[PDB]
Amino acid sequence: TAKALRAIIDAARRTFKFRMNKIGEPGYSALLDFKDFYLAITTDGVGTKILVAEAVNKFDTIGIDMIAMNVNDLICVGAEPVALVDYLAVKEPNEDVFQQIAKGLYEGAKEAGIAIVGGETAVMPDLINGYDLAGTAVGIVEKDKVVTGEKIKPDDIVIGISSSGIHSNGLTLARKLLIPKYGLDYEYNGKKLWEWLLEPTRIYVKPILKLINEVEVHGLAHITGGGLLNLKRLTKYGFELEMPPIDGIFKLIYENGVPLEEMFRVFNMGVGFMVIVPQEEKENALQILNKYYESFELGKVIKEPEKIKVKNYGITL
Amino acid sequence: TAKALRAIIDAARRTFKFRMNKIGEPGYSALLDFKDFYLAITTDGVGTKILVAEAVNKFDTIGIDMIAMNVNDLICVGAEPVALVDYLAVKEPNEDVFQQIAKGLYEGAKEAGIAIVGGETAVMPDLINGYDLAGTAVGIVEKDKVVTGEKIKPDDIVIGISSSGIHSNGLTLARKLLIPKYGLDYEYNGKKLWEWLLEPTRIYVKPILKLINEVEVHGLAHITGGGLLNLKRLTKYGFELEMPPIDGIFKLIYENGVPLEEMFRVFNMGVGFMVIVPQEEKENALQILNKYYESFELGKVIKEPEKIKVKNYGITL
Ligand SMILES: Nc1ncnc2c1ncn2[C@@H]1O[C@H](COP(=O)(O)O)[C@@H](O)[C@H]1O
Ligand SMILES: Nc1ncnc2c1ncn2[C@@H]1O[C@H](COP(=O)(O)O)[C@@H](O)[C@H]1O
Ligand SMILES: [Cl-]
Ligand SMILES: [Cl-]
Ligand SMILES: [Cl-]
Ligand SMILES: [Cl-]
Ligand SMILES: [Zn+2]
Ligand SMILES: [Zn+2]
Ligand SMILES: [Zn+2]
Ligand SMILES: [Zn+2]
Ligand SMILES: [Zn+2]
Ligand SMILES: [Zn+2]
Ligand SMILES: [Zn+2]
Ligand SMILES: [Zn+2]
Ligand SMILES: [Zn+2]
Ligand SMILES: [Zn+2]
Ligand SMILES: [Zn+2]
Ligand SMILES: [Zn+2]
Ligand SMILES: [Zn+2]
Ligand SMILES: [Zn+2]
Ligand SMILES: [Zn+2]
Ligand SMILES: [Zn+2]
Ligand SMILES: [Zn+2]
Ligand SMILES: [Zn+2]
Ligand SMILES: [Zn+2]
Ligand SMILES: [Zn+2]
Repeated sequence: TAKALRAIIDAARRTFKFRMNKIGEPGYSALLDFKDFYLAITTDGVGTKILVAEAVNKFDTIGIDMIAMNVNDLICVGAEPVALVDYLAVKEPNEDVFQQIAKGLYEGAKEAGIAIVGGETAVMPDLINGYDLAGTAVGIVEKDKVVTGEKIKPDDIVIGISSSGIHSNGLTLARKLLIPKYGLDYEYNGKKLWEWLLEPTRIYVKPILKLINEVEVHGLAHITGGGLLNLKRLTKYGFELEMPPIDGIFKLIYENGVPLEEMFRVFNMGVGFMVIVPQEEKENALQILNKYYESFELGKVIKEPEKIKVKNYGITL
Repeated sequence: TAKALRAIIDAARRTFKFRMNKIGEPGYSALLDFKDFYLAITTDGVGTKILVAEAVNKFDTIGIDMIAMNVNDLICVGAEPVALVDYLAVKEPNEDVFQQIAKGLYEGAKEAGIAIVGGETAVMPDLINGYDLAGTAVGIVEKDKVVTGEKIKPDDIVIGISSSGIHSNGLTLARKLLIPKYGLDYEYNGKKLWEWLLEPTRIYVKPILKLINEVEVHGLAHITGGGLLNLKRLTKYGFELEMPPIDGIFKLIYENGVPLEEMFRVFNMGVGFMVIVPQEEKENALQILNKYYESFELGKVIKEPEKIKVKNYGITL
């Protein structure tokens, strides 16, 4: 997958010269230079989570997943999400399924504060054997307000916001590991396996925008595919983290042979979003974020570069 | 398909209020209000043309189709295309196929003058049984420079630019009509059937941008899905057209039972793009456009509203 994909990436980077000294030149998401502001643009699909949706005929939350994966990446550079367009490829245009998908699309756009301004629907029964949903979102951020990670310095404090559902990359691993052994109808800690796998991810637009406007913010990380590795990419300095105790479906996955080291490189492990603020702003940040979702101190940026030290687990990434 | 799709469209329009009195409010493509300019955004996929690409193992032009369908819609409102992101869903990550797709993506971005700034690739063999390519493009247009069609008035002259390949909607009809009877290897007028069906559509960015900057332009129509109906949507006035003679694969399709009336509602019939200019600017416009592709006078806007009169065919749409 990686070898083949690099042909697309390498061709794309060669097109950057076509906007050199032109409006919208490119500089989580791509930033386009519109002189008065950066336009941030990102693309993402739900992945194989729509397979579980199809098995239980529940599509009213998969649109939240698609919007969340897009808008949570936009806000990482400090951009305010503005609009989204979706790509829906289907085997057959089922009226009830489309009505279900539309419900989650509306609810997701509401929480993200965005308009769904267009898209395309492709009925291709010889090309699609089920349902495929993806989307592109655009946001705006002032030039002197981009959150890059350069301001991150040792002694900065890392704050985590609790997560909801599972992302597509980790969901692929959970499906092969848990479904053949337990079945979708297996009840684990009050929730059936398909409910654990179908549960929509969380939209963090509203608390993060309020945080940026009220608190000095140095770093913003969407804990999606890659787990804690999304935190390494922000800064060259290292981290000293005390992750929350393993719980929920992550506990069942860990009990089924996935090592802790790989748990934190694939799953969110209870933290869907991370923010980095100066030491003094801890109480200010925690008070704001907790008005929306449960937020807690995770650790700090340390001088020892690169490595993340998960203290209560003894893990180094 | 239409009944189910309206659930998505109706939900999307209900999200417009989420940007009311906010930056990027929405107002061929959607126009977002960024106060200093409109951001135009559009989405489109190649459709079933990638099925022919898979049959002959030729993918080095399908990326041109995807870019063309996006950027040709952007320029219809007068927007300069700026960037594109693509969505690639595949059964298997074939290294040679990805390298082929990348070649057409580069060439298409070059002709369109855009950067490919991102995207997502989804290897989902249980969801995709082949290859699926789509994309979203963004452009910029000043507020007082949008080409809406309101300036179109009777006696304005319609100019056509010659087309290249077939669009996805008409390609679906051609596939079922011609492949079982003739086979992909059937040679028709110097080109095999798969070559007629796989031939990439034309990118019109460069001539249309030059036209807008040098000539007074009242209307711009991308002749895609819908044929001449894309011209009706520009203005309430009617048209008096002399379309070019039927030729190429369109002639073979017409010989196989599709009536002329439906030919002009589905296929481009030799004109991929149309422009509407004041009567006086005919020679000015034709001289500019012909530096790029073959361009010719088609007719004029008339007082008798709505109806298009194809004079050399006796067709009314
Ligand atoms: N899946 C979708 N979500 C939102 N809008 C759509 C979708 N598919 C089509 N549209 C809109 O439908 C209109 C024309 O549909 P079509 O040209 O058939 O794709 C345009 O305004 C599109 O943006
Ligand atoms: N099909 C694609 N075309 C262009 N860029 C892509 C594509 N897929 C992934 N990328 C880029 O690859 C980087 C990360 O890949 P991933 O997070 O695995 O999607 C981002 O810069 C994406 O924009
Ligand atoms: Cl997400
Ligand atoms: Cl996850
Ligand atoms: Cl096109
Ligand atoms: Cl066509
Ligand atoms: Zn530059
Ligand atoms: Zn993804
Ligand atoms: Zn993402
Ligand atoms: Zn019905
Ligand atoms: Zn400022
Ligand atoms: Zn600071
Ligand atoms: Zn997430
Ligand atoms: Zn102080
Ligand atoms: Zn303070
Ligand atoms: Zn206090
Ligand atoms: Zn308004
Ligand atoms: Zn289409
Ligand atoms: Zn189009
Ligand atoms: Zn190889
Ligand atoms: Zn002006
Ligand atoms: Zn004028
Ligand atoms: Zn076209
Ligand atoms: Zn004059
Ligand atoms: Zn003149
Ligand atoms: Zn002359």
